[PDB]
Amino acid sequence: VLDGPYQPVTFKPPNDYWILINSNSNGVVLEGTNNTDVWVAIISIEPNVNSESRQYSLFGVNKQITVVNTSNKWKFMEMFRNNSNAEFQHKRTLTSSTKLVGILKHGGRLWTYHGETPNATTDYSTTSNLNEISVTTYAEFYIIPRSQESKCTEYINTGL
Ligand SMILES: CC(=O)N[C@H]1[C@H](O[C@H]2[C@@H](O)[C@@H](CO)O[C@@H](O[C@H]3[C@H](O)[C@@H](O)[C@@H](O)O[C@@H]3CO)[C@@H]2O)O[C@H](CO)[C@@H](O)[C@@H]1O[C@@H]1O[C@H](CO)[C@H](O)[C@H](O)[C@H]1O[C@@H]1O[C@@H](C)[C@@H](O)[C@@H](O)[C@@H]1O
Repeated sequence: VLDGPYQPVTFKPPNDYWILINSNSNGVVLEGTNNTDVWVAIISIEPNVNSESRQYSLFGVNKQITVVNTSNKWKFMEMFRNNSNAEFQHKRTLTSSTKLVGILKHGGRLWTYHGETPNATTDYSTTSNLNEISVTTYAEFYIIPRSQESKCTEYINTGL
C-alpha cells in the first residue's frame, strides 16, 4: 500500500525515508534548505523545448535560468548551492519518462536521483546539518522507507 498521496507542504522529512514526488507539471518541483550549507531546488522542463530563458521562484526570490530540452522525456535540473551568498548552480540532471523525483536524508548526506530512466541512479550532496533540512513540495508525493529503496528506484525508473 502506498504511503500517500500527500498534498504539497513544507516539512522536515525524517531520516531514512524517500520522499517521492509525482510531478505532472513544469516549474519548481521541490526546494529544500537547512539555511546553513544546503539549498537545493529541482526544476522540471517539459519535452521538446528549444533554448529559452525562464523565471523560477527559489525560496521566495525570482531567478532567471536558461533551459533546453530537445528530448521526448521530461528533464529535471537539480540546482544547488552551499552558501547563502552564492548563486544557484546546475549540479545534476534526471531525464525521465515517469516524471517521478526523489529526495532522501541518509547517513550524513542528501540523496537524489540523476541520469536517465530506466537507469536512474542515486547520488548525494554533503552537509554537516542533515537533520535540519526541510523541504517544500509543489506536487503530490509518497513516502517510502529506505529499507524499501529498490521499490522507490523501480518507481523512479518505470512508473508508479
Ligand atoms: C553501496 C550502497 O549501499 N549504496 C547505497 C548508498 O549507500 C551509501 C550510504 O549508506 C552512505 C551513507 O553516508 O555510506 C556509503 O558507504 C560509505 C561507508 O560508510 C564508508 O566506507 C565510507 O568511507 O565510504 C563509503 C562510500 O562513500 C554507502 O555506500 O546509499 C544510497 C542512499 O540510500 C543508495 O541509493 C545506494 O544504493 C545503491 O544504489 C544504486 C543506484 O545508485 C543501485 O540501485 C544499488 O542497487 C543500490 O544498492 C542496493 O540498495 C541499497 C539501498 C543497499 O541496500 C545496498 O546494499 C544494495 O546493494
